[PDB]
Amino acid sequence: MLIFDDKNYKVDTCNIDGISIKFRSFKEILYCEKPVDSIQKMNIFVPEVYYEGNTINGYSLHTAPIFMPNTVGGYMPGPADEPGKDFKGRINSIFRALKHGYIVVSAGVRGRTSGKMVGRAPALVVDMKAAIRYLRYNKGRIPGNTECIVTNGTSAGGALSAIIGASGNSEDYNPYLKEIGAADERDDIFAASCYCPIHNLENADAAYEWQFCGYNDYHRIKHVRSESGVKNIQIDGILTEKQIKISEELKRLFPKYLNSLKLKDSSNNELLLDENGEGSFKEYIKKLVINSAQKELDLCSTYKIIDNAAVCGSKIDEQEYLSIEDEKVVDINWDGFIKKITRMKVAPAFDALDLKSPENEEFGTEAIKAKHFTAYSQEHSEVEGTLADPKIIKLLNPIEYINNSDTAKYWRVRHGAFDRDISLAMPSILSLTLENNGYVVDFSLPWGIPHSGDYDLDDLFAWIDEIYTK
Repeated sequence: MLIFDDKNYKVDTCNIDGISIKFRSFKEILYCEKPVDSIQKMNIFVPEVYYEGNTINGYSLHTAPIFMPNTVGGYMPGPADEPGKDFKGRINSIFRALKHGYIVVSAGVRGRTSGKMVGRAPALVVDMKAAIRYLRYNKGRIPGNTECIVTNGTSAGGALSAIIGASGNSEDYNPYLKEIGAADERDDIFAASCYCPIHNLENADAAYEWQFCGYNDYHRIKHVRSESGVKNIQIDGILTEKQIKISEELKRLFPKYLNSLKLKDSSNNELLLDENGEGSFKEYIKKLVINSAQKELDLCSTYKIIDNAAVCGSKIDEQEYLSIEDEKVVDINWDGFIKKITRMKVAPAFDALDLKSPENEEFGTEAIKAKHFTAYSQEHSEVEGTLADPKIIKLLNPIEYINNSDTAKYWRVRHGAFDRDISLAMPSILSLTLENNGYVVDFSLPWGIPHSGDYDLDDLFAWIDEIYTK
Protein backbone atom coordinates (compact mmCIF):
# COMPACT_ATOMS: atom_id res chain seq x y z
CA MET A 1 0.00 0.00 0.00
CA LEU A 2 1.20 3.50 -0.88
CA ILE A 3 0.17 5.62 2.12
CA PHE A 4 2.92 8.05 3.10
CA ASP A 5 4.21 7.82 6.68
CA ASP A 6 5.04 11.27 8.03
CA LYS A 7 6.48 9.54 11.14
CA ASN A 8 9.05 7.17 9.55
CA TYR A 9 11.91 9.65 9.38
CA LYS A 10 15.36 10.63 10.56
CA VAL A 11 16.70 14.14 11.25
CA ASP A 12 20.15 14.52 9.69
CA THR A 13 22.94 17.08 9.39
CA CYS A 14 25.30 17.46 6.42
CA ASN A 15 28.37 19.72 6.76
CA ILE A 16 30.65 20.36 3.76
CA ASP A 17 33.49 22.91 3.60
CA GLY A 18 31.99 24.42 6.76
CA ILE A 19 28.51 24.80 5.23
CA SER A 20 25.74 23.01 7.17
CA ILE A 21 22.17 21.99 6.46
CA LYS A 22 19.70 20.31 8.82
CA PHE A 23 16.96 18.25 7.26
CA ARG A 24 14.32 15.60 7.80
CA SER A 25 14.72 12.56 5.56
CA PHE A 26 12.28 9.84 4.52
CA LYS A 27 14.47 7.29 2.76
CA GLU A 28 13.88 4.20 0.60
CA ILE A 29 10.18 4.81 -0.06
CA LEU A 30 8.58 2.36 -2.48
CA TYR A 31 6.53 4.49 -4.90
CA CYS A 32 4.59 1.73 -6.68
CA GLU A 33 2.74 -1.41 -5.59
CA LYS A 34 4.36 -3.95 -7.95
CA PRO A 35 8.02 -2.95 -8.39
CA VAL A 36 10.24 -5.03 -10.67
CA ASP A 37 13.62 -3.64 -9.54
CA SER A 38 15.11 -2.58 -6.21
CA ILE A 39 15.97 0.77 -7.81
CA GLN A 40 12.30 1.92 -7.80
CA LYS A 41 12.52 3.82 -4.53
CA MET A 42 12.56 7.53 -3.61
CA ASN A 43 13.98 9.76 -0.85
CA ILE A 44 12.29 12.92 0.44
CA PHE A 45 14.27 15.69 2.12
CA VAL A 46 12.78 18.67 4.00
CA PRO A 47 14.49 21.70 5.62
CA GLU A 48 14.05 20.84 9.30
CA VAL A 49 13.27 24.39 10.50
CA TYR A 50 10.01 24.20 8.52
CA TYR A 51 8.63 22.01 11.30
CA GLU A 52 9.10 24.90 13.77
CA GLY A 53 7.13 27.35 11.61
CA ASN A 54 10.20 28.96 10.04
CA THR A 55 10.25 30.35 6.49
CA ILE A 56 13.09 30.20 3.92
CA ASN A 57 13.11 32.74 1.09
CA GLY A 58 9.44 33.25 2.03
CA TYR A 59 8.57 29.55 1.71
CA SER A 60 6.88 27.47 4.42
CA LEU A 61 6.45 23.77 5.01
CA HIS A 62 3.41 23.45 2.71
CA THR A 63 4.18 26.23 0.20
CA ALA A 64 7.79 25.45 -0.85
CA PRO A 65 8.35 24.13 -4.40
CA ILE A 66 9.32 20.46 -4.72
CA PHE A 67 12.62 20.07 -6.60
CA MET A 68 13.00 16.69 -8.38
CA PRO A 69 16.52 16.19 -9.78
CA ASN A 70 17.23 12.86 -11.44
CA THR A 71 20.53 10.96 -11.71
CA VAL A 72 20.12 9.40 -15.18
CA GLY A 73 23.05 9.53 -17.59
CA GLY A 74 23.56 7.70 -20.88
CA TYR A 75 20.15 6.07 -20.30
CA MET A 76 21.77 4.10 -17.46
CA PRO A 77 19.84 3.36 -14.22
CA GLY A 78 19.39 6.43 -12.05
CA PRO A 79 19.32 5.67 -8.34
CA ALA A 80 17.97 7.83 -5.56
CA ASP A 81 20.47 10.30 -4.13
CA GLU A 82 21.03 12.33 -0.95
CA PRO A 83 22.71 15.62 0.04
CA GLY A 84 26.49 15.60 -0.41
CA LYS A 85 29.22 15.78 -3.06
CA ASP A 86 28.78 14.55 -6.63
CA PHE A 87 31.18 12.61 -8.88
CA LYS A 88 33.16 15.82 -9.59
CA GLY A 89 33.56 16.73 -5.90
CA ARG A 90 31.17 19.69 -5.98
CA ILE A 91 28.33 20.30 -3.50
CA ASN A 92 25.31 18.76 -5.15
CA SER A 93 21.90 20.14 -6.14
CA ILE A 94 20.01 18.35 -3.34
CA PHE A 95 22.14 20.09 -0.71
CA ARG A 96 21.91 23.50 -2.34
CA ALA A 97 18.16 23.24 -2.97
CA LEU A 98 17.45 22.37 0.69
CA LYS A 99 19.55 25.31 1.80
CA HIS A 100 17.54 27.43 -0.67
CA GLY A 101 14.30 26.18 0.91
CA TYR A 102 12.86 23.56 -1.43
CA ILE A 103 11.49 20.19 -0.58
CA VAL A 104 13.72 17.78 -2.55
CA VAL A 105 12.39 14.48 -3.90
CA SER A 106 15.08 12.22 -5.39
CA ALA A 107 13.49 9.24 -7.17
CA GLY A 108 15.38 6.20 -8.46
CA VAL A 109 14.46 5.02 -11.96
CA ARG A 110 15.23 1.90 -13.98
CA GLY A 111 17.67 2.01 -16.88
CA ARG A 112 18.87 -0.09 -19.79
CA THR A 113 21.08 -2.39 -17.66
CA SER A 114 18.48 -3.10 -14.94
CA GLY A 115 18.19 -6.79 -14.06
CA LYS A 116 15.89 -10.09 -17.24
CA MET A 117 16.31 -6.55 -18.59
CA VAL A 118 13.36 -4.63 -17.11
CA GLY A 119 14.67 -1.09 -17.57
CA ARG A 120 14.54 -0.47 -21.30
CA ALA A 121 12.32 2.18 -22.87
CA PRO A 122 10.01 3.46 -21.62
CA ALA A 123 10.98 2.47 -18.06
CA LEU A 124 12.80 5.66 -17.01
CA VAL A 125 9.79 7.83 -17.92
CA VAL A 126 7.19 5.50 -16.39
CA ASP A 127 9.17 5.43 -13.17
CA MET A 128 9.37 9.23 -12.88
CA LYS A 129 5.63 9.53 -13.53
CA ALA A 130 4.87 6.95 -10.84
CA ALA A 131 7.01 8.83 -8.30
CA ILE A 132 5.11 12.04 -9.07
CA ARG A 133 1.85 10.10 -8.80
CA TYR A 134 2.85 8.84 -5.34
CA LEU A 135 3.43 12.41 -4.17
CA ARG A 136 0.01 13.43 -5.51
CA TYR A 137 -1.75 10.43 -4.00
CA ASN A 138 -0.42 11.70 -0.64
CA LYS A 139 -0.85 15.50 -1.15
CA GLY A 140 -2.34 15.92 2.33
CA ARG A 141 0.53 14.11 4.08
CA ILE A 142 3.54 15.04 1.91
CA PRO A 143 5.61 18.17 2.68
CA GLY A 144 5.94 20.84 0.00
CA ASN A 145 3.56 21.92 -2.77
CA THR A 146 2.78 19.30 -5.43
CA GLU A 147 1.42 22.08 -7.66
CA CYS A 148 5.02 23.38 -7.86
CA ILE A 149 6.99 20.32 -9.01
CA VAL A 150 10.21 21.24 -10.82
CA THR A 151 12.21 18.55 -12.61
CA ASN A 152 15.91 18.83 -13.40
CA GLY A 153 18.44 16.66 -15.24
CA THR A 154 21.50 16.63 -17.47
CA SER A 155 22.02 14.86 -20.81
CA ALA A 156 19.82 11.76 -20.87
CA GLY A 157 18.46 13.04 -17.56
CA GLY A 158 17.66 16.36 -19.19
CA ALA A 159 15.63 14.42 -21.75
CA LEU A 160 13.72 12.66 -18.96
CA SER A 161 12.91 16.09 -17.52
CA ALA A 162 11.66 17.23 -20.95
CA ILE A 163 9.49 14.16 -21.57
CA ILE A 164 7.96 14.52 -18.09
CA GLY A 165 7.28 18.22 -18.65
CA ALA A 166 5.83 17.65 -22.15
CA SER A 167 3.71 14.50 -21.77
CA GLY A 168 1.61 15.31 -18.68
CA ASN A 169 -1.30 12.87 -18.27
CA SER A 170 -0.93 11.19 -21.66
CA GLU A 171 -2.73 7.86 -21.82
CA ASP A 172 0.14 6.37 -23.86
CA TYR A 173 1.85 5.50 -20.56
CA ASN A 174 -1.19 3.97 -18.80
CA PRO A 175 -0.47 0.27 -19.59
CA TYR A 176 3.07 0.47 -18.19
CA LEU A 177 1.97 2.34 -15.06
CA LYS A 178 -0.72 -0.24 -14.40
CA GLU A 179 1.96 -2.93 -14.81
CA ILE A 180 4.10 -1.67 -11.92
CA GLY A 181 0.98 -0.87 -9.91
CA ALA A 182 1.40 2.90 -9.82
CA ALA A 183 -1.13 5.21 -8.19
CA ASP A 184 -4.02 6.46 -10.32
CA GLU A 185 -3.29 10.20 -10.27
CA ARG A 186 -2.17 13.02 -12.52
CA ASP A 187 1.53 13.20 -13.38
CA ASP A 188 1.92 16.67 -14.87
CA ILE A 189 4.36 19.17 -13.35
CA PHE A 190 4.67 22.94 -12.95
CA ALA A 191 8.08 23.53 -14.59
CA ALA A 192 10.82 21.57 -16.42
CA SER A 193 14.55 22.35 -16.33
CA CYS A 194 16.77 20.59 -18.88
CA TYR A 195 20.56 20.67 -19.40
CA CYS A 196 21.78 19.48 -22.86
CA PRO A 197 18.86 17.04 -23.18
CA ILE A 198 19.68 14.05 -25.42
CA HIS A 199 16.22 13.56 -26.93
CA ASN A 200 14.32 13.31 -30.25
CA LEU A 201 16.53 10.32 -30.87
CA GLU A 202 14.94 9.08 -34.14
CA ASN A 203 15.86 12.39 -35.83
CA ALA A 204 19.24 13.02 -34.19
CA ASP A 205 21.31 11.14 -36.77
CA ALA A 206 20.06 13.30 -39.66
CA ALA A 207 20.40 16.49 -37.61
CA TYR A 208 23.98 15.62 -36.59
CA GLU A 209 25.03 15.07 -40.21
CA TRP A 210 23.20 18.25 -41.20
CA GLN A 211 25.59 19.99 -38.83
CA PHE A 212 28.77 17.95 -39.32
CA CYS A 213 28.76 16.46 -42.86
CA GLY A 214 32.01 17.55 -44.46
CA TYR A 215 33.98 17.52 -41.19
CA ASN A 216 35.50 14.08 -40.99
CA ASP A 217 37.93 14.17 -38.06
CA TYR A 218 36.22 13.35 -34.77
CA HIS A 219 37.44 13.81 -31.19
CA ARG A 220 35.87 12.47 -28.01
CA ILE A 221 36.88 12.14 -24.35
CA LYS A 222 35.03 9.67 -22.09
CA HIS A 223 35.34 10.11 -18.30
CA VAL A 224 34.31 6.82 -16.69
CA ARG A 225 34.35 7.51 -12.95
CA SER A 226 34.80 5.36 -9.83
CA GLU A 227 35.29 5.92 -6.08
CA SER A 228 39.10 5.90 -5.84
CA GLY A 229 40.52 5.24 -9.30
CA VAL A 230 40.35 6.99 -12.67
CA LYS A 231 39.85 5.81 -16.27
CA ASN A 232 40.05 8.28 -19.17
CA ILE A 233 39.29 7.32 -22.79
CA GLN A 234 40.19 9.64 -25.64
CA ILE A 235 39.16 8.81 -29.22
CA ASP A 236 40.60 10.56 -32.30
CA GLY A 237 39.85 9.51 -35.83
CA ILE A 238 38.76 10.08 -39.41
CA LEU A 239 35.53 8.86 -40.99
CA THR A 240 35.96 5.94 -43.34
CA GLU A 241 34.91 6.02 -46.97
CA LYS A 242 31.71 4.24 -45.99
CA GLN A 243 31.08 6.63 -43.10
CA ILE A 244 31.62 9.63 -45.37
CA LYS A 245 28.90 8.33 -47.67
CA ILE A 246 26.60 7.54 -44.71
CA SER A 247 27.20 11.09 -43.45
CA GLU A 248 26.15 12.65 -46.78
CA GLU A 249 23.05 10.46 -46.99
CA LEU A 250 21.89 11.21 -43.45
CA LYS A 251 22.34 14.93 -44.03
CA ARG A 252 19.89 14.85 -46.93
CA LEU A 253 17.12 13.38 -44.78
CA PHE A 254 17.11 16.36 -42.41
CA PRO A 255 15.32 19.07 -44.49
CA LYS A 256 12.15 17.05 -45.05
CA TYR A 257 11.76 16.49 -41.31
CA LEU A 258 12.61 20.03 -40.22
CA ASN A 259 10.11 21.51 -42.68
CA SER A 260 7.31 19.21 -41.47
CA LEU A 261 7.49 20.80 -37.98
CA LYS A 262 6.27 24.16 -39.35
CA LEU A 263 8.36 26.25 -36.95
CA LYS A 264 8.47 30.04 -36.83
CA ASP A 265 10.78 32.59 -35.25
CA SER A 266 9.48 35.40 -33.05
CA SER A 267 8.71 37.46 -36.18
CA ASN A 268 6.42 34.73 -37.60
CA ASN A 269 8.93 33.84 -40.33
CA GLU A 270 8.77 30.23 -41.37
CA LEU A 271 11.97 28.31 -40.53
CA LEU A 272 12.86 26.05 -43.45
CA LEU A 273 15.69 24.21 -45.18
CA ASP A 274 16.18 23.49 -48.86
CA GLU A 275 17.56 20.13 -49.96
CA ASN A 276 21.14 21.33 -49.35
CA GLY A 277 20.43 22.19 -45.71
CA GLU A 278 20.55 25.97 -46.18
CA GLY A 279 17.85 28.56 -45.54
CA SER A 280 15.94 30.39 -42.83
CA PHE A 281 16.28 27.72 -40.15
CA LYS A 282 20.04 27.77 -40.73
CA GLU A 283 20.08 31.54 -40.40
CA TYR A 284 18.31 31.07 -37.06
CA ILE A 285 20.87 28.64 -35.61
CA LYS A 286 23.64 30.91 -36.86
CA LYS A 287 22.01 33.82 -35.05
CA LEU A 288 21.77 31.82 -31.81
CA VAL A 289 25.53 31.28 -31.95
CA ILE A 290 26.19 34.96 -32.72
CA ASN A 291 24.00 35.94 -29.80
CA SER A 292 25.80 33.47 -27.53
CA ALA A 293 29.14 35.02 -28.50
CA GLN A 294 27.71 38.53 -28.21
CA LYS A 295 26.78 37.85 -24.58
CA GLU A 296 30.29 36.59 -23.84
CA LEU A 297 31.77 39.58 -25.70
CA ASP A 298 29.58 41.86 -23.58
CA LEU A 299 31.53 40.86 -20.47
CA CYS A 300 35.02 41.06 -22.03
CA SER A 301 34.20 44.47 -23.55
CA THR A 302 33.28 46.13 -20.22
CA TYR A 303 36.15 44.36 -18.40
CA LYS A 304 38.49 46.04 -20.92
CA ILE A 305 37.18 49.62 -20.61
CA ILE A 306 39.10 49.25 -17.31
CA ASP A 307 42.74 48.01 -17.68
CA ASN A 308 42.20 47.32 -21.44
CA ALA A 309 45.48 45.32 -21.33
CA ALA A 310 43.45 42.41 -19.92
CA VAL A 311 42.47 39.17 -21.70
CA CYS A 312 38.91 37.93 -21.10
CA GLY A 313 37.19 34.58 -20.60
CA SER A 314 37.00 32.42 -23.75
CA LYS A 315 39.37 34.93 -25.29
CA ILE A 316 36.20 35.81 -27.17
CA ASP A 317 37.78 38.96 -28.65
CA GLU A 318 40.40 36.71 -30.23
CA GLN A 319 38.21 34.10 -31.98
CA GLU A 320 39.04 34.48 -35.68
CA TYR A 321 35.75 33.00 -36.97
CA LEU A 322 33.80 35.89 -35.36
CA SER A 323 33.39 39.18 -37.23
CA ILE A 324 33.51 41.91 -34.58
CA GLU A 325 32.93 45.52 -35.60
CA ASP A 326 32.32 48.08 -32.80
CA GLU A 327 32.03 45.62 -29.88
CA LYS A 328 29.30 43.93 -31.95
CA VAL A 329 29.37 40.41 -33.40
CA VAL A 330 28.02 41.19 -36.88
CA ASP A 331 28.52 37.83 -38.62
CA ILE A 332 30.37 34.54 -38.17
CA ASN A 333 32.45 32.29 -40.41
CA TRP A 334 30.27 29.21 -39.90
CA ASP A 335 32.94 26.96 -41.39
CA GLY A 336 35.49 28.21 -38.87
CA PHE A 337 33.08 27.89 -35.94
CA ILE A 338 32.46 24.24 -36.82
CA LYS A 339 36.18 23.70 -37.31
CA LYS A 340 36.75 25.15 -33.83
CA ILE A 341 34.30 22.95 -31.96
CA THR A 342 34.98 19.88 -34.22
CA ARG A 343 32.89 16.76 -34.76
CA MET A 344 32.65 14.37 -31.85
CA LYS A 345 30.61 11.36 -33.01
CA VAL A 346 30.86 9.23 -36.15
CA ALA A 347 28.04 8.80 -38.67
CA PRO A 348 25.49 7.65 -37.70
CA ALA A 349 25.91 9.29 -34.27
CA PHE A 350 23.02 7.56 -32.48
CA ASP A 351 21.50 4.56 -34.28
CA ALA A 352 24.63 2.50 -34.97
CA LEU A 353 24.69 0.22 -37.99
CA ASP A 354 26.20 -2.42 -35.68
CA LEU A 355 23.68 -1.79 -32.85
CA LYS A 356 26.39 -0.76 -30.34
CA SER A 357 25.26 2.70 -29.19
CA PRO A 358 23.68 3.35 -25.76
CA GLU A 359 20.54 4.46 -27.57
CA ASN A 360 20.46 1.13 -29.45
CA GLU A 361 20.48 -0.70 -26.09
CA GLU A 362 17.88 1.63 -24.56
CA PHE A 363 15.54 0.60 -27.39
CA GLY A 364 16.14 -3.11 -26.77
CA THR A 365 13.57 -5.18 -24.90
CA GLU A 366 13.20 -7.70 -22.06
CA ALA A 367 14.77 -10.23 -24.45
CA ILE A 368 16.64 -8.33 -27.20
CA LYS A 369 19.86 -6.60 -26.23
CA ALA A 370 19.45 -3.82 -28.80
CA LYS A 371 17.32 -2.58 -31.72
CA HIS A 372 17.44 0.05 -34.43
CA PHE A 373 15.10 3.03 -34.21
CA THR A 374 15.48 4.74 -37.61
CA ALA A 375 14.46 3.53 -41.06
CA TYR A 376 17.92 4.38 -42.40
CA SER A 377 19.92 2.35 -39.89
CA GLN A 378 17.62 -0.67 -40.17
CA GLU A 379 18.00 -0.54 -43.98
CA HIS A 380 21.79 -0.19 -43.93
CA SER A 381 22.23 -2.48 -40.92
CA GLU A 382 25.63 -4.20 -40.60
CA VAL A 383 24.20 -6.87 -38.26
CA GLU A 384 20.96 -8.79 -38.00
CA GLY A 385 18.59 -6.34 -36.36
CA THR A 386 14.97 -5.48 -35.86
CA LEU A 387 13.19 -2.13 -35.72
CA ALA A 388 11.83 -0.98 -32.36
CA ASP A 389 8.07 -0.49 -32.12
CA PRO A 390 7.42 3.11 -33.24
CA LYS A 391 4.93 3.22 -30.34
CA ILE A 392 7.83 2.84 -27.87
CA ILE A 393 10.07 5.31 -29.71
CA LYS A 394 7.36 7.95 -29.30
CA LEU A 395 7.24 7.44 -25.52
CA LEU A 396 10.72 9.04 -25.22
CA ASN A 397 10.35 12.01 -27.60
CA PRO A 398 8.95 15.19 -25.99
CA ILE A 399 8.42 16.79 -29.40
CA GLU A 400 5.52 14.35 -29.91
CA TYR A 401 3.60 15.61 -26.87
CA ILE A 402 3.86 19.40 -26.95
CA ASN A 403 0.47 20.83 -28.21
CA ASN A 404 -1.62 17.81 -27.28
CA SER A 405 -1.04 17.03 -23.58
CA ASP A 406 -0.81 18.76 -20.21
CA THR A 407 2.53 20.44 -20.81
CA ALA A 408 4.27 22.36 -18.06
CA LYS A 409 3.89 26.10 -18.59
CA TYR A 410 7.50 27.10 -17.75
CA TRP A 411 10.71 25.81 -19.40
CA ARG A 412 14.44 26.41 -18.86
CA VAL A 413 16.73 24.87 -21.48
CA ARG A 414 20.51 25.16 -21.48
CA HIS A 415 22.90 23.70 -24.04
CA GLY A 416 26.54 24.68 -24.29
CA ALA A 417 27.56 26.27 -27.58
CA PHE A 418 30.57 23.90 -27.38
CA ASP A 419 28.53 20.76 -26.60
CA ARG A 420 28.74 18.42 -29.58
CA ASP A 421 27.08 15.39 -28.03
CA ILE A 422 24.06 16.34 -30.19
CA SER A 423 23.34 18.83 -32.95
CA LEU A 424 22.53 22.38 -31.87
CA ALA A 425 19.34 21.86 -33.87
CA MET A 426 17.85 19.69 -31.11
CA PRO A 427 17.69 22.18 -28.18
CA SER A 428 16.48 24.67 -30.81
CA ILE A 429 13.58 22.56 -32.13
CA LEU A 430 12.57 21.97 -28.50
CA SER A 431 12.53 25.66 -27.60
CA LEU A 432 10.80 26.71 -30.84
CA THR A 433 8.12 24.02 -30.57
CA LEU A 434 7.41 25.19 -27.01
CA GLU A 435 7.35 28.90 -27.87
CA ASN A 436 5.22 28.37 -31.00
CA ASN A 437 2.55 26.70 -28.88
CA GLY A 438 2.40 29.46 -26.29
CA TYR A 439 4.70 28.09 -23.59
CA VAL A 440 7.13 30.27 -21.61
CA VAL A 441 10.74 29.27 -22.44
CA ASP A 442 14.05 30.51 -21.02
CA PHE A 443 16.50 29.29 -23.70
CA SER A 444 20.26 30.00 -23.84
CA LEU A 445 23.39 28.63 -25.56
CA PRO A 446 26.20 29.46 -23.06
CA TRP A 447 29.46 30.23 -24.88
CA GLY A 448 32.49 27.97 -24.43
CA ILE A 449 30.49 25.45 -22.41
CA PRO A 450 30.97 21.73 -23.18
CA HIS A 451 28.72 18.76 -22.35
CA SER A 452 27.75 19.39 -18.69
CA GLY A 453 24.96 20.49 -16.35
CA ASP A 454 24.08 22.16 -13.07
CA TYR A 455 26.73 24.86 -13.58
CA ASP A 456 24.44 27.84 -12.86
CA LEU A 457 22.27 26.56 -9.98
CA ASP A 458 21.84 30.00 -8.42
CA ASP A 459 20.24 31.22 -11.65
CA LEU A 460 18.14 28.06 -11.86
CA PHE A 461 16.77 28.66 -8.32
CA ALA A 462 16.14 32.34 -9.10
CA TRP A 463 14.17 31.25 -12.16
CA ILE A 464 12.10 28.94 -9.97
CA ASP A 465 11.51 31.75 -7.48
CA GLU A 466 10.45 34.12 -10.26
CA ILE A 467 7.97 31.84 -11.97
CA TYR A 468 6.57 30.90 -8.55
CA THR A 469 5.39 34.52 -8.18
CA LYS A 470 3.63 34.58 -11.57
